Amino acid sequence: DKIKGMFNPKIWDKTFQDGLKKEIEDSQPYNWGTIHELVNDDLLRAVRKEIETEIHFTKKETDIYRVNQSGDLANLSGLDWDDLSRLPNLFKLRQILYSKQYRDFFGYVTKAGKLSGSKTDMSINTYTKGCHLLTHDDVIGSRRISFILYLPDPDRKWKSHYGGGLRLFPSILPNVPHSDPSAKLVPQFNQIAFFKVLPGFSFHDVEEVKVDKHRLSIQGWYHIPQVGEEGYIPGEEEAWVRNNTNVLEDFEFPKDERNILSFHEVKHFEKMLKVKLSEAEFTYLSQYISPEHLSSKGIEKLQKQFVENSSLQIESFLNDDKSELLKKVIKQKELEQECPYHSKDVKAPWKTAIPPHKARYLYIDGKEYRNFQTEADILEALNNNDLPNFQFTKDAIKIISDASGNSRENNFDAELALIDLAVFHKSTIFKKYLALLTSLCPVSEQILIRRFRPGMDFTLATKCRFNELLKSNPDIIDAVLEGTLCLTPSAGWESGELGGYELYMMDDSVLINDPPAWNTFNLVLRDESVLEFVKYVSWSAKSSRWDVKMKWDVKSC
Amino acid sequence: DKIKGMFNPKIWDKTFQDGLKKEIEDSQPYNWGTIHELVNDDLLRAVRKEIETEIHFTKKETDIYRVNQSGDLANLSGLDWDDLSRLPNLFKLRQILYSKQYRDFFGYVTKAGKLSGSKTDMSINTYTKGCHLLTHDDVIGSRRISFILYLPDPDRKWKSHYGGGLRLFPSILPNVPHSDPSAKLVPQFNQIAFFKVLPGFSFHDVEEVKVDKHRLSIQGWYHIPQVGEEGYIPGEEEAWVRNNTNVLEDFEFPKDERNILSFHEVKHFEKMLKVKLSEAEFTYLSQYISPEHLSSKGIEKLQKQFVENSSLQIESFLNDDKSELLKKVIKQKELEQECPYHSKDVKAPWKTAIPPHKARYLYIDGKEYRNFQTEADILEALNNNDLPNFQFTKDAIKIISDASGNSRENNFDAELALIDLAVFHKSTIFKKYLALLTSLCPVSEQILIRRFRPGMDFTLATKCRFNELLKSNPDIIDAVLEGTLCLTPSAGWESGELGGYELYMMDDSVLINDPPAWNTFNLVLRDESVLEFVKYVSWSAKSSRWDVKMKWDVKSC
Ligand SMILES: [Fe+3]
Ligand SMILES: [Fe+3]
Repeated sequence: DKIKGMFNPKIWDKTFQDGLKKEIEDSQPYNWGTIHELVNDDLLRAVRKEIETEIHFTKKETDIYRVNQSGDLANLSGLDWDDLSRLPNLFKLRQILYSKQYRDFFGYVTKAGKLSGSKTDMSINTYTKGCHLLTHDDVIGSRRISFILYLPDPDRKWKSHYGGGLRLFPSILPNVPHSDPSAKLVPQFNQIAFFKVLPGFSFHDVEEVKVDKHRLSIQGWYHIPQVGEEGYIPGEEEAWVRNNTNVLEDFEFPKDERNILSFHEVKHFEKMLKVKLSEAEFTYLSQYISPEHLSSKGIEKLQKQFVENSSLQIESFLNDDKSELLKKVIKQKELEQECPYHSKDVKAPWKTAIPPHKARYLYIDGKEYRNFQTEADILEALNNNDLPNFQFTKDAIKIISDASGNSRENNFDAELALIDLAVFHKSTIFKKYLALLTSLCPVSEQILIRRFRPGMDFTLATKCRFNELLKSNPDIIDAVLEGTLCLTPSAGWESGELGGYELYMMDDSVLINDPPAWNTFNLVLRDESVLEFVKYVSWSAKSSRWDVKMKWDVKSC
Repeated sequence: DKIKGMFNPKIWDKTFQDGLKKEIEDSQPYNWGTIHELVNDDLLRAVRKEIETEIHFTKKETDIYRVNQSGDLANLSGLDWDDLSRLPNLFKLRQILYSKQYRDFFGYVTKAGKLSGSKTDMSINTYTKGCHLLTHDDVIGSRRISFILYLPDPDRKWKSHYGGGLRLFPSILPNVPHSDPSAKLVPQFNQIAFFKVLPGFSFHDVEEVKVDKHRLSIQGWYHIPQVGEEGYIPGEEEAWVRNNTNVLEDFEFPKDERNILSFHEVKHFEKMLKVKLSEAEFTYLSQYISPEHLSSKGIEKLQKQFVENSSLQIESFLNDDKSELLKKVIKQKELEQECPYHSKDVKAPWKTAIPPHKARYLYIDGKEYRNFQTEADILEALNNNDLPNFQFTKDAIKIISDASGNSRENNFDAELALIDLAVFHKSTIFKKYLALLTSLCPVSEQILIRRFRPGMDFTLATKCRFNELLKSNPDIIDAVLEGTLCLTPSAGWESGELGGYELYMMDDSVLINDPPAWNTFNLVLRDESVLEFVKYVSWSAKSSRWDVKMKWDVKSC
């Protein structure tokens, strides 16, 4: 048998098979399996040599991943699944993996039933330093089993600290994964990991490769049987596909929600734009803002940049005094304090953005403390909505910090200064200044303080959300005005490609691509078709990306 | 001289006159004066006898006052200023007070200039137990000097504890009086008090008569000179009147402002009314509400009462458990704790409603602590608007109460239980129940806890305020839905006429007239033309009026 002999003889053993089936039944957080030394060692070694010689990999980055890919449409990589002339051992490998013998074994052990022999579906990738793939579930088309076979250097151990682990996520409830994974596989040469695609449950990611090493892998799927094949059921594939395509936005936090401003605030903006800030007001603004941006010609420049670009990208936004305070407290927190790296360890005043197939980061919203570990925790928040109060948040912090005891390890100097900044941007006078720059009258606000931790945190490309309560107001612009004050004290972002960049783009469609920097302020007027995200922050980053995020509904006045 | 001899000879003395003028210059909070034993003692005694015999007084109550009046249009009281046939001594009194001799003296001493001799303007009133007149400034028409001459029993001293004192208010800024008066006059027989009418400043009230005594007084005004009189200037009166008829609503607190609800909340209301509450939801509601109002026929009755009356007046609203908790903590606070009786003594979590010519009461709004003693205090609040957070307010209370030390004199058991109630009414599920009862979908909320102190607190007849931000939404009803949960544990309200009643009326125009009671819930859908106030609470009340005030914008769904 020229097929069975290309695999480890153990997999053909009935006792081993039942042993594997049981392992998979008993696995967590959802059913998955692994086999060590799957394939004939010579075969896989020759496949790896073929790949190194014949295939050229191109790095590709999106919001969701960074991967060295080989699946370019025109087959410039050297990989063509219709013509493996230069890769005969790879041909052999595909053949054995989709053989009847292997499919019967694999379908039995995973309890997946029958599998297509003809619908071969494989891709070849390498992960180098900084490469990663963010949380997803693999539920696409006729995919029934997901697999990865790993081909790192066959003569060295691939270690935990190298990263690139495969990580699996428990679920708070269907289609809502918990933020933190509960299992991680560190995979060696000739190891395969796999699982039955479970819509709503099979959430996994690839942990960033943290080290200067190349990790080659062959990824693939087994599909529902096609016409003419064993186990083929007419209608099954279509039934499956449509049944895998609302209520879920309830489980997202923080909410993309703005609170309306008081009458006092709005009439101050209206009055001004029916152009003039008093000297007392400039004095209040100069507490925080750089004099460059408060001068008459400075303001005039900003105003005209906004008319032209419908955006501002301001450098050295905050004055020297406040810039120095903030840099000192943020730097001190980064270098001398420990940072929570699991959502259960996050304490007041911080919250974890959830769910992880949409985003992950730490934020201060000014709301009552919230730590979402169960459906119950979430349902409770939804029954008892509260609104931000920064001064109370500030108060609470002082209680905790003062007993405790205000040491270099546990102080809240960063948080306190950041909240004072948030308070300044919450002030009536600041919003008057905003209206001055933009000729737009703010009618609502949401202010968030954000930390994007190295090796954890990210958002994905999304649109703004309007409130349908304000949709019928004809004065209200069909746009959300969005501010980002970046306070990232570390370097190497652009050169090391460390991620953490703020990206705005149209449905070159790129409006802004800004690596994190110190004391910049971006202002973007977003219509419905503008996408924004901040790229996943690499483990190699020397600090978190810290910023203050601001969102306003506006009318023209 | 038959006029000069009807007054105390001292007033004709130059030295006395300059002495009085100086007193008035040096008085506070604005210039005012008093003269003891003004009139010939026999004259005033005979005037008082005439009044008792000839004039019949009718009690009259509005939002602003309760006074025994004699100025009925048809002159049924016996008082007719055009025919004082039966009151010749009163005729004499009016004559002397508006004589040239007296006017010259009075105009000199008050620095008011010339005064009309012919435009006599006097009214006669008695204040009995519970009578009072709330804060006002007297700036009406051609009024130049305001005066009161007091005719209590000439042979007994009128004491402080009797009440009926004349009280004068300092100003936080023009037309914004401070909540608490800074001077009080206890007036005797034949005493006159007076002041130049000062638009924006001359704020005064009449302290409630706290005792079972009758206090007769003659009130009057000196007006700008009319045609043909000394000091007459053509155009002056009209210039004055028009120049005494916006920015001021900034100095009112609390704001008539509602915050918009989250998307999660609104879609729950929409979904339900596109009729059905789950058993888990009824279980949550039964934590607080009486089972009478949660049953299917109970609900059905409420629903139909609301369709008919556009209001509900529910008795025994809260269940026995919560009713008993609340009664115990409120009663305990009333009988064993001291209550702040000046706005400077009010502590967290309480705020004082201001300004006092619009309202006075204590409230819990869930916002950061605020105590308005200066313009600065107010300006600061307006530059830094915050939103309610009840849980943080609750947290802060525990800090203060626990050190401190949780005694019978200083505990916050009332406040804590009341806030828990406020939290329940802030819950998504309660608002679902509200929508069930009303077939209206709440889109915003404001919740306040109120205490109306005996002898201090009141509101005046006002309309609801819509937000013009939501005016263009066609789904949004042109009405404010308003709830009042009354938790007043004391009796005697209706029989003692102790005020504190909730009054709703059309521009019989009376919709609701409800004396305070225990555990009632009123619901009123107010259009623009519905007026509401709660009547000033008498010193004789055995407790404050305690309630929870709720306001929602609604759409029809
Ligand atoms: Fe995957
Ligand atoms: Fe008066």
